[PDB]
Amino acid sequence: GIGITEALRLQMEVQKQLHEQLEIQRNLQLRIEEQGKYLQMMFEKQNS
Amino acid sequence: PERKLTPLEHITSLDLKGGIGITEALRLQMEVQKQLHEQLEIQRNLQLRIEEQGKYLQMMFEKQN
Amino acid sequence: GIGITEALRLQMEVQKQLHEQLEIQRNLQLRIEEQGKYLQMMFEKQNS
Amino acid sequence: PERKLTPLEHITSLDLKGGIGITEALRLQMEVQKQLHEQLEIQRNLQLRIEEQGKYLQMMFEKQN
Ligand SMILES: [Mg+2]
Ligand SMILES: [Mg+2]
Repeated sequence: GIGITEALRLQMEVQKQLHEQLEIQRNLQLRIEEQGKYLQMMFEKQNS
Repeated sequence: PERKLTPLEHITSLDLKGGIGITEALRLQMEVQKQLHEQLEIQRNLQLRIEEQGKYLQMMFEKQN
Repeated sequence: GIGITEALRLQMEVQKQLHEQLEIQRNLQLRIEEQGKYLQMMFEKQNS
Repeated sequence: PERKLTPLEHITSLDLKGGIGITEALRLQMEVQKQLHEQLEIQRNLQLRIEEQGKYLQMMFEKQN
């Protein structure tokens, strides 16, 4: 079995990977939004 | 995958030559934006739940001491 | 403080929300890929 | 956000009238695909780490019994 020391180490790694996923999602969402901006601009070009 | 794509979300060359690829792409964008918001909701939940599990582990590390 | 019973309940909810995020990512990636397919088709139209 | 977008990832109306909006969108696609793969790597890691924390909690629930 695992001890309390490794359990607390796993807990710290979980929280840091969670925050890490959060930061990747922000950067991902920033890029998806710019894809959307491009798509909206293309759509309006074809209606001008 | 789990939910596979409907004809309204599948973009074919037939769609492009009809000029509806752009609007289907904008539909995909709407769905992706909502899913991203849902995943944002869940990690906030996960962060909160993990932190509560963390305080349980901490208080029992100090009952040794 | 929280008890062992709620700690184990939190653990189950964490794993189920994790799997839940995984399923949302698959569906998200499926849709991003189709956006990419559209973009690749548009790019090749402008080079034909 | 954290990493803001470079001019190579920012899509302006100036880019569209130069006909490079499509290639910048394809650049954004490449970056998004890599980030999605990274987030996939991390949840596998998170699932494995959470499960190991789970077996510690289970074995201590049964040391009561
Ligand atoms: Mg279609
Ligand atoms: Mg640019």
